Amino acid sequence: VQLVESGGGLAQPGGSLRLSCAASGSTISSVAVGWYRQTPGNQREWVATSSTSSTTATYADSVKGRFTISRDNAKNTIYLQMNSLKPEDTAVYYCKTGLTNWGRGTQVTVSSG
Amino acid sequence: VQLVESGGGLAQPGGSLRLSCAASGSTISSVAVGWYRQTPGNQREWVATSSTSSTTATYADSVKGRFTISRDNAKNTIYLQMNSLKPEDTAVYYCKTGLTNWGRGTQVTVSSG
Repeated sequence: VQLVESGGGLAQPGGSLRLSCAASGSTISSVAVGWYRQTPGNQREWVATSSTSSTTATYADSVKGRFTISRDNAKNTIYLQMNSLKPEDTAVYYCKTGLTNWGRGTQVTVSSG
Repeated sequence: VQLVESGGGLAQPGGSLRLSCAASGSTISSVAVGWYRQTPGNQREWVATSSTSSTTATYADSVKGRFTISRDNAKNTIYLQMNSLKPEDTAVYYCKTGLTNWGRGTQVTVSSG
């Protein structure tokens, strides 16, 4: 089971972006998948964890009410919907489970230009 | 402020569908938006309510862990992501706030063919 991030890009403050975490090798319908983020020279952080059958999704304090994790089982993909973007959301975003690599991640840049 | 539903269609059991609720006339970034559903000759039901700034999203018992509401503020749109579809999810789905009409709704058909 491997996970590939995409969908990151440039946004303005207040903007929206949806990140994708595409699974291969197995199905992620039943497993908790985490989103994490990091800026160079700073600590990696937890962002959110998807629901399971026995658990609801959870979110880091700084993103509560702004981000939403969702799944598309048919596409074997986990999303991170981002809204109300802030310059401090600028980071490389990674999806992972305890059994996967961190991955290449996807870069998000929230900028005034 | 008016809301238009789309994205409904045919799915197999276990399938996935994402419904869209597109707003016009105003922005829905700060307001709670509900999803509801109904089959002909049966009672309309509540399905889920979106988050606000002071409230987390909530879900009806029969859809918990299977559906997820999310927003795209840039598109002024609310989604209902559906997974693990069941024949009983067959219904016309409506989005609404206390200040809108029910709308034309969008039909979802979960079928064996």
